[PDB]
Amino acid sequence: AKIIGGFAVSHTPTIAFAHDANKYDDPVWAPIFQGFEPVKQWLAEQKPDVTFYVYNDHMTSFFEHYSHFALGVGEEYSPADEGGGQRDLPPIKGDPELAKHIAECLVADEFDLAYWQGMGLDHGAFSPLSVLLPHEHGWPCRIVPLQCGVLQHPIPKARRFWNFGRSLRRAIQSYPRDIKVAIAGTGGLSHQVHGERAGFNNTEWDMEFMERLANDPESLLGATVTDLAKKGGWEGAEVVMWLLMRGALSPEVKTLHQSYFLPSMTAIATMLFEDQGDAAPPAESDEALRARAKRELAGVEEIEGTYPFTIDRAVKGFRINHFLHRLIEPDFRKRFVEDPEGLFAESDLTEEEKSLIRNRDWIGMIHYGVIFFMLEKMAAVLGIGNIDVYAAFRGLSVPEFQKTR
Amino acid sequence: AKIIGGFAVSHTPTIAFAHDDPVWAPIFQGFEPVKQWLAEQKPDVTFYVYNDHMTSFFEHYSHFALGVGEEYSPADEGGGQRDLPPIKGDPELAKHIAECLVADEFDLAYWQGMGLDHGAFSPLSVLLPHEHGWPCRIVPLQCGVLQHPIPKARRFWNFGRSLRRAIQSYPRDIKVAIAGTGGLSHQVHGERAGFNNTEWDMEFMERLANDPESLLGATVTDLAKKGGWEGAEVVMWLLMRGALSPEVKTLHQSYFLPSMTAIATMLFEDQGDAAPPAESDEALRARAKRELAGVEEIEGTYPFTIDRAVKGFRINHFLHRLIEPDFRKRFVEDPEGLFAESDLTEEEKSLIRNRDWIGMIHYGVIFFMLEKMAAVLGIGNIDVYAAFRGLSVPEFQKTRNAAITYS
Ligand SMILES: O=C(O)c1cc(O)c(O)c(O)c1
Ligand SMILES: [Fe+3]
Ligand SMILES: [Fe+3]
Repeated sequence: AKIIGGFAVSHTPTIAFAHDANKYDDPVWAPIFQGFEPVKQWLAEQKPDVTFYVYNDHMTSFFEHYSHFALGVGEEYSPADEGGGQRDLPPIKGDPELAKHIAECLVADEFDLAYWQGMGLDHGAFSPLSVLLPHEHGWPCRIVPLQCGVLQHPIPKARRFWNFGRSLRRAIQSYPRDIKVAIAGTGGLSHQVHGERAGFNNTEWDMEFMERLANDPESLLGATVTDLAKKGGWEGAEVVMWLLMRGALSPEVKTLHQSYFLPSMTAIATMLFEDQGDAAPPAESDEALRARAKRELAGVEEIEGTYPFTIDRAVKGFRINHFLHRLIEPDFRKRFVEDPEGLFAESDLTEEEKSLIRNRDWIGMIHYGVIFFMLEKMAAVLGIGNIDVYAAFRGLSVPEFQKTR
Repeated sequence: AKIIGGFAVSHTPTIAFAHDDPVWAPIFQGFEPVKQWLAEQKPDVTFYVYNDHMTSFFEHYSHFALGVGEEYSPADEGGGQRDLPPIKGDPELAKHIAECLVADEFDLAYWQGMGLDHGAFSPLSVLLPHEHGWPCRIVPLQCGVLQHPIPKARRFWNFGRSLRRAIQSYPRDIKVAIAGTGGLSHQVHGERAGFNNTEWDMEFMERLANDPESLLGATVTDLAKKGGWEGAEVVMWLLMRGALSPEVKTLHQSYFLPSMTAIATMLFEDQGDAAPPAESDEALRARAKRELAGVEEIEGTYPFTIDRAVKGFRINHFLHRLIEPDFRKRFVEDPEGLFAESDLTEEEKSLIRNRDWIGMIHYGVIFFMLEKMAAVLGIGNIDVYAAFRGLSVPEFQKTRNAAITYS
């Protein structure tokens, strides 16, 4: 319920790479690292429970299917493979509950989202994180990653990133739980990493954009992709994610820190923002917001024989829904039947999940949090005609249940 | 550029799974009184609104996933690759619709090369002659109706409201049909599994056609209670109705409830426009192009727009698999055997084989696929940059404040 502040930081893989090579001591990289030191410190003192983390994936985990606002709702995240292997970093915990709360308020505010789990985080996330948080086995905090689809145009408008940040603030604030949340906007600043114009930077624009972001962010909201990429480089236009983190903060903020270094392709920059509360008590109340947020599933509880597939359910059921979803592959539905206890043994399903499938436990799996269309897959794959399932749901068997027409 | 009108139709899987009989015979040709209209009007494209049933959209799942690619094969739903011919898509129209939508502040998703499940194909091989190919091209709007929160009914409606005039402003004078696939009242889960309700179905069908704005307050509860949980997907129907005239003509209307799902059907015929729209079709086209207007004035810069992604897809998809240690190992060891197995045209092979960095960018490869390719080959980003600038690596490193290297 408590937004403590927000920070902005580049997510260049060079950060990740200078870190892993331990060039902390090296003449080029050394002062760039003390650039992060105030944010690193501020994070270790404030000790937020969760960092709501805004980044973009770089056609690693997001390519053939590519969304604008992709809220990670899973309980855990590992480093992606970007063609060199995963980096040596412990997985970092998610926060499905808060993700669920945010998901709800954001849809109430007519933002069309996407939800995702299981998939790695590429340099977009773990590059500056590996440097801002100690991780020699556990990350100090949890994350709710929002990956943004900023590479494939048309992408959302600048004003739309800002307005997302705005609703985002009040969702986070209205979360009825006593936690500290930090907000990160990552990417930028100036840089262009493709075509004959590769190499482009613009320190003048970088410094203008940051002071405006800090002290007059509504002034940026009219900026087109063309504006932002003419001043900032094509890939520099990803700084709209900075606009979103800024939109999640108090109108006025205390800029505790700013740093800037431009050794190579990327203007490596860092801002820390201290949140300053709400001046006036806001136009919708915390409780009215919580109301309007689950207004769509208000009363849904009193419809029994009904297990709505919401995010908590989806997370609870993620392992088994994913295993049963893998039936659409040929060599998986084929050993689903030729070697179940071999497919089971190499799985990461709990024993309870194996036996639920084993028993052909139809309403058991629905109860557990298995979505039916995964069963619809299982029944067809095991040859079991679909309305054997609908019968076992209600208690009846095929012939007695059949009676309705 | 002109919408001929929409058809609502259940995308029940048993319409197809078995079918391709005295009980189905009445619905079966309760289907052709919209089939007629598909054959005599012959729309150039059909904007098809359905939902994937956790086949193609699952681990990463979105609310309005616009299909932007050129061909769509049937999705293997576990019951194997259903024998149907690859239907064509419409990237040019898909691109244009995205721009109007994003300008009207609808957050989208884009996708390519993934199968359509029964939600599309099952009722398609039933409304459309699919002999050797399909009469029209398709723009598939895959909706995300299974995992709450999901967009409001209001939101579904307004999408269709934007969708309509996004299609009206498409500068090509072609004709577009609008499929509002889905429904009706059923429930295929829980022990409510078998719930139906037709004193609702009928009132829903009647109000959808003549007073649709009275459906813009139905919560999921109000919906799932009146129609079953999975029945609540009919907000998709509202989206489709969104894209048509405020006043319409019920050319047809089927119904008959066999097993689980109320198999309905509602042929609409678009009338004119109520009054001339508030924004002009030129003014819309301008506003949809405003974000990137003048981007061609930026030199050495190749925006990765939807057309570029479609153009670059095979080679971008192929380069993407470098993230798998098995693929990327063959890539290094026996590249030609990978090439031969691939579906890469002969120039796409050569671009990659020649390490032609600048060519790949010109062609449509997005940089971050090259960034991987560099790493796979144990060379770095700098080399790629230098190659773009047509400079040696030390001469390019000179243009930077410091000289670092990385992967
Ligand atoms: O070469 C770089 O500095 C660079 C590479 C990236 O892939 C990237 O996202 C970035 O922000 C910077
Ligand atoms: Fe990025
Ligand atoms: Fe459906």
